[PDB]
Amino acid sequence: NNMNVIIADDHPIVLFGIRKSLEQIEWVNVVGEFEDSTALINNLPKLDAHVLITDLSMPGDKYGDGITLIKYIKRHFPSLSIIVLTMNNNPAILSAVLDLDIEGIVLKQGAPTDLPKALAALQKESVSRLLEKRLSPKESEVLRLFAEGFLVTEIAKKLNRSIKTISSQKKSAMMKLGVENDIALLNYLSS
Amino acid sequence: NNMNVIIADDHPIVLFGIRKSLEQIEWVNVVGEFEDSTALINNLPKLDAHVLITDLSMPGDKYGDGITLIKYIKRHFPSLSIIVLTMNNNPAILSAVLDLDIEGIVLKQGAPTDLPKALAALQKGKKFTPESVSRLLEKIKRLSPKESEVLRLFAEGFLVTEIAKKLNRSIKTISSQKKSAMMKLGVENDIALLNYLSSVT
DNA sequence: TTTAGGAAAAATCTTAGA
DNA sequence: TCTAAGATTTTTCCTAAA
Repeated sequence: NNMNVIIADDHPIVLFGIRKSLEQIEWVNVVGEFEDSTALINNLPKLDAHVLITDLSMPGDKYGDGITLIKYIKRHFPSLSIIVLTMNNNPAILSAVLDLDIEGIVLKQGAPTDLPKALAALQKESVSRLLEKRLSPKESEVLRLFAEGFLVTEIAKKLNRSIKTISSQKKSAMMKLGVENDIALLNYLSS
Repeated sequence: NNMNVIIADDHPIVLFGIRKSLEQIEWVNVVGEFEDSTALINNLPKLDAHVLITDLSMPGDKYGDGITLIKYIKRHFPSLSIIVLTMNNNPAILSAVLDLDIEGIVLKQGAPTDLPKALAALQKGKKFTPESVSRLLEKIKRLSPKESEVLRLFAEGFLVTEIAKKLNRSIKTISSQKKSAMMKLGVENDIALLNYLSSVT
């Protein structure tokens, strides 16, 4: 009858806000908060949970974060619903996230009531749907890691991939966003 | 004995978390939440308040955000304490914030009890910068004229080689003068550098 | 403090197979 | 679209003069 949820974000203030937002609902059961992927994966089999609420930017090294994490959780925990909630407002990155066949996407902006609305929709969003009506997944991941401060070689090391590949993906992404240098790049990703 | 606070953050979920975290304290009175600076300044004189808990990034075009906002609030409302809670861990940005005389700074990470500690520190008329802030400021100081010129041209959008040709010195000289400046500002790579210089224009 | 030189690294520019 | 191995450009690293 009940439903168990797991929240995952590196901001403990966000964890507290989400947990207090879910205590408004009595059929929701918070079975654990997590701040990194390494502990999350190690505690997933121990908790028979139903829904996972997570962010893309997460400090992990063994299982990573972002798309690479989702593809993992979709492959090793198929009986798990995933609702990602993100803080950034990049239409390309967001798009690449929506194209992962997940059970909901929640922006942090304009979402005081629609997160319980999506949670109740899993029993069967609004602002993100209104904004719903372009970069590839790999380009979006490279730009997300680059925005957080990771260098090209650092991103290549974090993904077990070649530096030349990450350089080509980033540079092509800049050519597709009409951006000529790194300053305007971070200026765009921040906007 | 009481104390009025105003919360300002563009994340409504973070706003909700801060509101519920301040509900834990009964001598704190949340007199208003705001998600942009334009609505914050227009309602600042209407509410007599004591403390303003704010973030750096704010979607306000008329009054700005970050440093530009603080400089305004310190100049127009001097009888107001400012607690800046932020998400980023840039030592140079945080340092530039502390050099504006704020009543406390709190990282959003690892502060479930730190913000009430700072609020209680404002009772004795003291500031409170927790251990995380001190560790962030440990990596940081006066800058030289050459370093300021190189950081200028690199700030506009000039490459290292471009600056080397404009100043008619070598590439390695400009590289050294830039990397030393980043070593003195506590910045570790180029992304945090451009974040800093974009925050302090 | 400012200025570089050789060595090394980091990042890009081609060109190209899946 | 994703991936990457050359040549090539760009930047840094150690080191060291004044």
